[PDB]
Amino acid sequence: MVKQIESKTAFQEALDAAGDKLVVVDFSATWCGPCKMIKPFFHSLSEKYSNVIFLEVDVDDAQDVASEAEVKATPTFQFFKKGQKVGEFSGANKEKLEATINELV
Repeated sequence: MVKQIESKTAFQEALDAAGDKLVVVDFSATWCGPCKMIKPFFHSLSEKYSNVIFLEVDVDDAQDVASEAEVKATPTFQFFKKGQKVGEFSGANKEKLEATINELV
């Protein structure tokens, strides 16, 4: 499924609510163009892998999560689990999402 994080509040509750399932967060500028251009891939796995939780954080609406996350290079994909960052990588490599997702799958 998917969950829009509007504030750090939903961020914490989203990780604890995820349970022990994989949790990949995507930090991109929804207002940007070439950045949101990689949404038919990451946000698209929602239909291919229904057993994966994808979080969509807007570095413009939730600047609180972007600041605490120290994300100064978008797009960025972080891998959280049980509420612990266990993997991360920045770059427009949508193909990498598969190799990485199959890592903690």
